[PDB]
Order: sequence, then C-alpha cells, then structure tokens
Amino acid sequence: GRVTNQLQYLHKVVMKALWKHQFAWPFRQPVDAVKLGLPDYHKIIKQPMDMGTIKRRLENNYYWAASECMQDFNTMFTNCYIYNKPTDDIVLMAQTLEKIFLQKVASMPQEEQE
Ligand SMILES: Cn1c(=S)n(CCSc2nc3ccccc3[nH]2)c2ccccc21
Repeated sequence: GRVTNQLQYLHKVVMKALWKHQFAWPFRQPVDAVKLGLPDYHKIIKQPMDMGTIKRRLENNYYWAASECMQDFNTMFTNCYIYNKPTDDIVLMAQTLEKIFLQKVASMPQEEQE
C-alpha cells in the first residue's frame, strides 16, 4: 500500500502507452486457457500476469515500490516467451511491447518519493 513518484510514472506514463499500443490487446486481460485452446498453459506458466491485473494493482496502491511493479511486467513478458513457440506472432508482439517498457523505465524519474 503506497503511492510514489515512480509508481505514478509507471501507471500514468509507461502503462498508459503500452495499454493502447496496437499489439497490446492480447495482454489487457488474463490469458484464457479455455477460450484460446491451450489446456496446458497453466501447467507450464505458474504465475500468470497481464496488464489488467497490473493496472488494477497500481489503481489500488497494491505496490510498495516500483520495482515490484516492474517485476510483474517482466513476468507477463517472460511467460509469453517461455510458453509460446519461437515463431508465434505473440512473441514478436511481446518483444515490441517490452522494448517500449524498458525504454520508458530508463527515463523513470529517480526520486522514489512518497
Ligand atoms: C496464440 N494467440 C492468442 S491465444 N492470442 C489472443 C489471446 S491473448 C493472449 N495473450 C497471450 C500471452 C502468451 C501466450 C498466448 C496469449 N494469448 C493471440 C493474438 C495474436 C497472435 C497470436 C495469439
């Protein structure tokens, strides 16, 4: 429970841009193993993560520090590289989204205030 200048930057700057990105749609909500037909998804991915959950957590002061939030973004991206075949379009979409993420994090203000 906490609001800091970094967490605010992750919510209003970084996540805002990632969210409406043209390749964001598969990431805005939890992966639906049933709907998408991957009955083995949850046997391989033990810690599912998606942008909806991350956004909600930033809106409820769930995070104590920005690093905990960055870790969730990383898990979401990593889940995708681990589970899918190397050639899937989804892998390309996650790498594209992750580069934005890393680029924005590099400019995250360092004052870790509040
Ligand atoms: C296979 N595949 C699926 S399903 N979707 C849409 C459902 S959202 C989603 N997030 C994932 C994160 C990791 C793995 C599968 C994931 N599926 C795709 C969209 C575009 C291209 C390929 C796709």
